[PDB]
Amino acid sequence: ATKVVCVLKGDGPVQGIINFEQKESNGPVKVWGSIKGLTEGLHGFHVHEFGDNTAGCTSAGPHFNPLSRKHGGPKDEERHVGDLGNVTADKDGVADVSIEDSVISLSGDHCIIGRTLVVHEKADDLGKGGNEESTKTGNAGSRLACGVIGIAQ
Amino acid sequence: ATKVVCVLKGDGPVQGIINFEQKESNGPVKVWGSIKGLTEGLHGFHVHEFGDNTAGCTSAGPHFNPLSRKHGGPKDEERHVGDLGNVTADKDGVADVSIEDSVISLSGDHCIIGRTLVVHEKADDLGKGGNEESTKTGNAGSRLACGVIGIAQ
Ligand SMILES: *[Se]c1ccccc1C(=O)NCc1cccc(OC)c1
Ligand SMILES: COc1cccc(CNC(=O)c2ccccc2[SeH])c1
Ligand SMILES: [Cl-]
Ligand SMILES: [Cl-]
Ligand SMILES: [Zn+2]
Ligand SMILES: [Zn+2]
Ligand SMILES: [Zn+2]
Repeated sequence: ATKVVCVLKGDGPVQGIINFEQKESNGPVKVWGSIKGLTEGLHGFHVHEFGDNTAGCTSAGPHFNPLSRKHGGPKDEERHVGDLGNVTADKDGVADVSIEDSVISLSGDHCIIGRTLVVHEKADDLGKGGNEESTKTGNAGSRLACGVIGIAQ
Repeated sequence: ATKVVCVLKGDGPVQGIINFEQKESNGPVKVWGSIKGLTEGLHGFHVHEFGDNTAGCTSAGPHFNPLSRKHGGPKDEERHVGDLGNVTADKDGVADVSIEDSVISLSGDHCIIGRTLVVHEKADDLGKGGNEESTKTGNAGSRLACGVIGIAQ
Protein backbone atom coordinates (compact mmCIF):
# COMPACT_ATOMS: atom_id res chain seq x y z
CA ALA A 1 0.00 0.00 0.00
CA THR A 2 2.87 2.52 0.70
CA LYS A 3 5.87 2.96 -1.64
CA VAL A 4 8.84 5.25 -1.03
CA VAL A 5 12.06 5.73 -2.96
CA CYS A 6 15.56 7.18 -2.52
CA VAL A 7 18.18 8.29 -5.08
CA LEU A 8 21.72 7.84 -3.64
CA LYS A 9 24.36 10.38 -4.85
CA GLY A 10 27.45 12.05 -3.31
CA ASP A 11 30.85 13.75 -3.88
CA GLY A 12 32.24 10.53 -5.47
CA PRO A 13 31.05 8.05 -8.20
CA VAL A 14 28.63 6.01 -6.02
CA GLN A 15 25.03 6.16 -7.23
CA GLY A 16 21.98 4.08 -6.47
CA ILE A 17 18.20 3.70 -6.49
CA ILE A 18 16.48 2.14 -3.45
CA ASN A 19 12.79 1.24 -3.27
CA PHE A 20 10.82 0.65 -0.04
CA GLU A 21 7.38 -0.99 -0.01
CA GLN A 22 5.01 -1.65 2.93
CA LYS A 23 1.75 -3.63 2.35
CA GLU A 24 0.13 -2.72 5.76
CA SER A 25 1.01 0.00 8.33
CA ASN A 26 1.66 -2.99 10.67
CA GLY A 27 3.81 -4.85 8.15
CA PRO A 28 7.46 -5.43 7.22
CA VAL A 29 9.10 -3.09 4.74
CA LYS A 30 10.64 -4.64 1.63
CA VAL A 31 13.78 -2.75 0.49
CA TRP A 32 15.18 -3.39 -2.99
CA GLY A 33 17.28 -1.75 -5.62
CA SER A 34 20.82 -1.34 -6.87
CA ILE A 35 23.94 0.72 -6.00
CA LYS A 36 27.01 0.99 -8.26
CA GLY A 37 30.51 2.46 -7.95
CA LEU A 38 31.28 0.66 -4.62
CA THR A 39 34.39 -1.24 -3.51
CA GLU A 40 33.83 -5.00 -3.35
CA GLY A 41 32.52 -6.17 0.06
CA LEU A 42 30.35 -4.81 2.90
CA HIS A 43 29.10 -1.21 3.14
CA GLY A 44 27.14 0.14 6.08
CA PHE A 45 23.55 0.99 5.14
CA HIS A 46 21.57 3.28 7.39
CA VAL A 47 18.70 5.69 7.71
CA HIS A 48 20.08 8.92 9.26
CA GLU A 49 17.89 11.32 11.25
CA PHE A 50 17.67 14.43 9.01
CA GLY A 51 16.52 14.69 5.39
CA ASP A 52 18.97 17.62 5.14
CA ASN A 53 21.50 17.55 2.24
CA THR A 54 22.42 21.28 2.64
CA ALA A 55 26.16 20.57 2.90
CA GLY A 56 26.04 17.08 1.43
CA CYS A 57 25.62 13.81 3.36
CA THR A 58 27.13 15.18 6.59
CA SER A 59 24.03 17.36 7.21
CA ALA A 60 21.91 14.18 7.63
CA GLY A 61 23.22 13.87 11.22
CA PRO A 62 23.39 10.64 13.25
CA HIS A 63 21.58 7.34 12.77
CA PHE A 64 17.78 7.61 13.08
CA ASN A 65 17.27 6.59 16.72
CA PRO A 66 13.84 7.72 17.91
CA LEU A 67 13.86 5.17 20.81
CA SER A 68 17.28 6.19 22.26
CA ARG A 69 18.88 2.74 21.81
CA LYS A 70 22.45 1.69 21.00
CA HIS A 71 23.70 0.76 17.51
CA GLY A 72 23.30 -2.82 16.35
CA GLY A 73 22.48 -4.94 13.35
CA PRO A 74 18.98 -5.17 11.86
CA LYS A 75 18.37 -8.59 13.46
CA ASP A 76 19.09 -7.23 16.98
CA GLU A 77 16.48 -6.06 19.51
CA GLU A 78 19.10 -3.50 20.62
CA ARG A 79 19.39 -1.31 17.47
CA HIS A 80 18.62 2.12 16.09
CA VAL A 81 15.46 2.27 13.93
CA GLY A 82 17.80 3.32 11.05
CA ASP A 83 20.16 0.30 11.42
CA LEU A 84 19.83 -1.69 8.14
CA GLY A 85 23.22 -3.45 8.43
CA ASN A 86 25.38 -3.78 5.28
CA VAL A 87 24.82 -4.13 1.55
CA THR A 88 27.38 -6.18 -0.42
CA ALA A 89 29.08 -4.98 -3.58
CA ASP A 90 30.36 -7.63 -6.04
CA LYS A 91 33.68 -7.44 -7.90
CA ASP A 92 32.01 -5.12 -10.48
CA GLY A 93 31.19 -2.69 -7.64
CA VAL A 94 27.44 -3.42 -7.78
CA ALA A 95 25.26 -4.04 -4.72
CA ASP A 96 21.89 -5.65 -5.51
CA VAL A 97 19.90 -4.69 -2.42
CA SER A 98 17.23 -7.06 -1.08
CA ILE A 99 16.27 -6.45 2.59
CA GLU A 100 13.10 -7.10 4.61
CA ASP A 101 12.88 -5.10 7.83
CA SER A 102 10.22 -5.07 10.59
CA VAL A 103 11.53 -2.01 12.53
CA ILE A 104 11.56 0.77 9.90
CA SER A 105 8.11 1.88 8.75
CA LEU A 106 6.53 3.97 6.00
CA SER A 107 3.45 4.87 8.12
CA GLY A 108 2.09 5.10 11.68
CA ASP A 109 5.33 5.96 13.53
CA HIS A 110 9.09 5.08 13.17
CA CYS A 111 8.53 6.53 9.72
CA ILE A 112 11.64 7.00 7.50
CA ILE A 113 9.93 9.39 5.01
CA GLY A 114 11.80 12.69 4.86
CA ARG A 115 14.97 11.19 6.44
CA THR A 116 18.26 10.33 4.65
CA LEU A 117 19.42 6.85 3.46
CA VAL A 118 23.28 6.63 3.51
CA VAL A 119 25.68 4.03 2.11
CA HIS A 120 28.99 4.11 3.99
CA GLU A 121 32.70 3.69 3.09
CA LYS A 122 33.34 0.72 5.41
CA ALA A 123 31.55 -2.33 6.84
CA ASP A 124 29.16 -1.68 9.70
CA ASP A 125 30.47 -3.89 12.54
CA LEU A 126 26.83 -4.14 13.82
CA GLY A 127 27.98 -3.07 17.32
CA LYS A 128 30.62 -5.92 17.52
CA GLY A 129 33.77 -3.86 16.89
CA GLY A 130 35.05 -3.91 20.50
CA ASN A 131 35.35 -0.08 20.79
CA GLU A 132 33.03 2.70 22.03
CA GLU A 133 32.19 3.89 18.45
CA SER A 134 30.90 0.36 17.58
CA THR A 135 27.68 0.90 19.58
CA LYS A 136 27.11 4.39 18.08
CA THR A 137 28.05 4.28 14.36
CA GLY A 138 29.35 0.71 13.84
CA ASN A 139 32.67 2.22 12.55
CA ALA A 140 31.26 2.36 8.97
CA GLY A 141 33.32 5.47 8.08
CA SER A 142 32.42 8.23 5.67
CA ARG A 143 29.22 8.74 3.69
CA LEU A 144 29.81 7.73 0.07
CA ALA A 145 26.28 8.53 -1.12
CA CYS A 146 22.93 9.52 0.27
CA GLY A 147 19.44 10.77 -0.59
CA VAL A 148 16.24 12.00 1.04
CA ILE A 149 13.57 9.29 1.27
CA GLY A 150 10.47 10.41 -0.62
CA ILE A 151 6.87 9.26 -1.27
CA ALA A 152 6.44 7.33 -4.53
CA GLN A 153 3.34 6.58 -6.62
CA ALA B 1 8.96 24.37 16.20
CA THR B 2 9.01 22.07 13.09
CA LYS B 3 11.72 22.69 10.48
CA VAL B 4 12.11 21.14 7.01
CA VAL B 5 14.53 21.79 4.15
CA CYS B 6 14.92 21.17 0.42
CA VAL B 7 18.04 21.29 -1.77
CA LEU B 8 17.07 22.20 -5.39
CA LYS B 9 19.27 20.73 -8.16
CA GLY B 10 18.73 19.87 -11.80
CA ASP B 11 20.33 19.22 -15.21
CA GLY B 12 21.36 22.85 -15.82
CA PRO B 13 22.61 25.82 -13.76
CA VAL B 14 19.62 26.22 -11.38
CA GLN B 15 20.34 25.40 -7.72
CA GLY B 16 18.97 26.55 -4.40
CA ILE B 17 18.28 25.86 -0.72
CA ILE B 18 14.77 26.34 0.69
CA ASN B 19 13.85 26.26 4.39
CA PHE B 20 10.36 25.76 5.87
CA GLU B 21 9.39 26.43 9.50
CA GLN B 22 6.04 26.02 11.31
CA LYS B 23 5.67 27.26 14.93
CA GLU B 24 2.21 25.65 15.56
CA SER B 25 0.60 22.53 14.05
CA ASN B 26 -2.33 24.73 12.89
CA GLY B 27 -0.08 27.62 11.92
CA PRO B 28 1.38 29.32 8.85
CA VAL B 29 4.56 27.91 7.33
CA LYS B 30 7.40 30.38 6.68
CA VAL B 31 9.39 29.53 3.49
CA TRP B 32 12.77 31.21 2.89
CA GLY B 33 15.98 30.69 1.01
CA SER B 34 17.67 31.49 -2.28
CA ILE B 35 17.79 30.05 -5.81
CA LYS B 36 20.40 31.02 -8.43
CA GLY B 37 20.98 30.36 -12.14
CA LEU B 38 17.48 31.59 -13.18
CA THR B 39 16.37 33.86 -16.02
CA GLU B 40 15.18 37.22 -14.69
CA GLY B 41 11.43 37.28 -13.84
CA LEU B 42 8.80 34.88 -12.45
CA HIS B 43 9.33 31.11 -11.99
CA GLY B 44 6.55 28.78 -10.91
CA PHE B 45 7.20 27.29 -7.49
CA HIS B 46 5.35 24.13 -6.52
CA VAL B 47 5.21 21.16 -4.24
CA HIS B 48 4.70 18.11 -6.52
CA GLU B 49 3.07 14.87 -5.40
CA PHE B 50 5.97 12.38 -5.39
CA GLY B 51 9.31 12.63 -3.58
CA ASP B 52 10.58 10.50 -6.51
CA ASN B 53 13.67 11.96 -8.19
CA THR B 54 14.73 8.60 -9.75
CA ALA B 55 14.54 10.07 -13.31
CA GLY B 56 15.15 13.67 -12.26
CA CYS B 57 12.32 16.14 -11.71
CA THR B 58 9.88 14.48 -14.12
CA SER B 59 9.31 11.50 -11.73
CA ALA B 60 7.81 13.94 -9.14
CA GLY B 61 4.43 13.77 -10.92
CA PRO B 62 1.75 16.52 -10.83
CA HIS B 63 1.13 19.21 -8.20
CA PHE B 64 0.49 17.91 -4.65
CA ASN B 65 -3.31 17.95 -4.52
CA PRO B 66 -4.62 15.84 -1.61
CA LEU B 67 -7.93 17.86 -1.64
CA SER B 68 -8.69 17.31 -5.40
CA ARG B 69 -8.94 21.01 -6.33
CA LYS B 70 -7.98 22.92 -9.51
CA HIS B 71 -4.72 24.88 -9.86
CA GLY B 72 -4.49 28.43 -8.52
CA GLY B 73 -2.27 30.92 -6.77
CA PRO B 74 -1.29 30.68 -3.09
CA LYS B 75 -3.78 33.41 -2.14
CA ASP B 76 -6.70 31.58 -3.86
CA GLU B 77 -9.21 29.28 -2.12
CA GLU B 78 -9.28 27.20 -5.32
CA ARG B 79 -5.69 25.88 -5.32
CA HIS B 80 -3.70 22.69 -4.96
CA VAL B 81 -1.97 22.31 -1.56
CA GLY B 82 1.35 22.50 -3.46
CA ASP B 83 0.52 25.81 -5.24
CA LEU B 84 3.14 28.31 -3.90
CA GLY B 85 2.85 30.68 -6.89
CA ASN B 86 6.09 32.18 -8.28
CA VAL B 87 9.53 33.15 -7.05
CA THR B 88 11.22 36.17 -8.68
CA ALA B 89 14.76 36.18 -10.06
CA ASP B 90 16.62 39.50 -10.44
CA LYS B 91 19.00 40.43 -13.28
CA ASP B 92 21.76 38.42 -11.53
CA GLY B 93 19.51 35.33 -11.84
CA VAL B 94 18.98 35.19 -8.05
CA ALA B 95 15.61 34.63 -6.36
CA ASP B 96 15.47 35.51 -2.66
CA VAL B 97 12.50 33.45 -1.47
CA SER B 98 10.31 34.78 1.35
CA ILE B 99 6.81 33.22 1.50
CA GLU B 100 4.30 32.66 4.32
CA ASP B 101 1.60 30.11 3.49
CA SER B 102 -1.45 28.93 5.49
CA VAL B 103 -2.35 25.90 3.33
CA ILE B 104 0.80 23.78 3.27
CA SER B 105 1.72 22.20 6.61
CA LEU B 106 4.58 20.29 8.22
CA SER B 107 2.13 17.81 9.83
CA GLY B 108 -1.06 15.95 8.90
CA ASP B 109 -2.67 15.43 5.47
CA HIS B 110 -1.44 18.84 4.18
CA CYS B 111 2.12 17.84 5.12
CA ILE B 112 4.74 18.43 2.37
CA ILE B 113 7.50 16.19 3.91
CA GLY B 114 8.63 13.53 1.45
CA ARG B 115 7.16 15.43 -1.55
CA THR B 116 9.23 17.34 -4.14
CA LEU B 117 9.71 21.13 -4.40
CA VAL B 118 10.12 22.21 -8.06
CA VAL B 119 11.20 25.54 -9.58
CA HIS B 120 9.91 25.97 -13.11
CA GLU B 121 11.14 27.47 -16.44
CA LYS B 122 8.23 29.93 -16.85
CA ALA B 123 5.80 32.02 -14.76
CA ASP B 124 2.86 30.26 -13.14
CA ASP B 125 -0.22 32.13 -14.43
CA LEU B 126 -1.99 31.17 -11.13
CA GLY B 127 -4.87 29.54 -13.05
CA LYS B 128 -5.85 32.88 -14.70
CA GLY B 129 -4.30 32.09 -18.10
CA GLY B 130 -7.75 31.15 -19.47
CA ASN B 131 -6.58 27.96 -21.30
CA GLU B 132 -7.23 24.41 -20.08
CA GLU B 133 -3.58 23.93 -18.89
CA SER B 134 -3.84 27.08 -16.66
CA THR B 135 -6.10 25.26 -14.11
CA LYS B 136 -3.77 22.20 -13.97
CA THR B 137 -0.14 23.38 -14.18
CA GLY B 138 -0.41 27.18 -14.55
CA ASN B 139 1.63 26.91 -17.81
CA ALA B 140 4.92 27.11 -15.81
CA GLY B 141 6.85 24.96 -18.31
CA SER B 142 9.73 22.61 -17.61
CA ARG B 143 11.25 21.64 -14.26
CA LEU B 144 14.58 23.42 -13.89
CA ALA B 145 15.50 22.12 -10.43
CA CYS B 146 13.91 20.09 -7.66
CA GLY B 147 14.55 18.24 -4.44
CA VAL B 148 12.85 16.01 -1.90
CA ILE B 149 11.48 17.92 1.13
CA GLY B 150 13.22 16.54 4.25
CA ILE B 151 13.07 16.77 8.05
CA ALA B 152 15.58 19.30 9.45
CA GLN B 153 17.13 19.62 12.92
SE1 LIG C 1 4.43 15.41 8.23
C1 LIG C 1 4.77 13.99 7.41
C2 LIG C 1 4.51 13.68 6.08
C3 LIG C 1 4.83 12.48 5.43
C4 LIG C 1 5.41 11.41 6.16
C5 LIG C 1 5.75 11.63 7.47
C6 LIG C 1 5.44 12.86 8.09
C7 LIG C 1 5.74 13.00 9.51
O1 LIG C 1 4.91 13.60 10.19
N1 LIG C 1 6.86 12.43 9.96
C8 LIG C 1 7.20 12.38 11.38
C9 LIG C 1 8.06 13.53 11.84
C10 LIG C 1 8.80 13.37 13.02
C11 LIG C 1 9.63 14.38 13.48
C12 LIG C 1 9.65 15.57 12.81
C13 LIG C 1 8.91 15.76 11.62
O2 LIG C 1 8.98 16.93 11.00
C14 LIG C 1 10.02 17.84 11.39
C15 LIG C 1 8.08 14.74 11.16
C1 LIG D 1 -1.98 10.88 4.25
O1 LIG D 1 -2.52 11.72 5.29
C2 LIG D 1 -1.84 11.91 6.46
C3 LIG D 1 -2.53 11.89 7.67
C4 LIG D 1 -1.86 12.06 8.88
C5 LIG D 1 -0.47 12.27 8.84
C6 LIG D 1 0.23 12.31 7.63
C7 LIG D 1 1.71 12.59 7.63
N1 LIG D 1 2.30 12.10 8.85
C8 LIG D 1 2.59 10.78 8.94
O2 LIG D 1 2.31 9.97 8.05
C9 LIG D 1 3.35 10.31 10.12
C10 LIG D 1 3.15 10.98 11.35
C11 LIG D 1 3.83 10.63 12.50
C12 LIG D 1 4.76 9.58 12.40
C13 LIG D 1 4.99 8.91 11.17
C14 LIG D 1 4.34 9.19 9.97
SE1 LIG D 1 4.61 8.33 8.58
C15 LIG D 1 -0.45 12.14 6.43
CL1 LIG E 1 27.73 7.67 10.77
CL1 LIG F 1 4.20 20.85 -13.89
ZN1 LIG G 1 22.92 2.81 14.24
ZN1 LIG H 1 5.25 22.29 -11.29
ZN1 LIG I 1 -1.20 23.52 -8.91
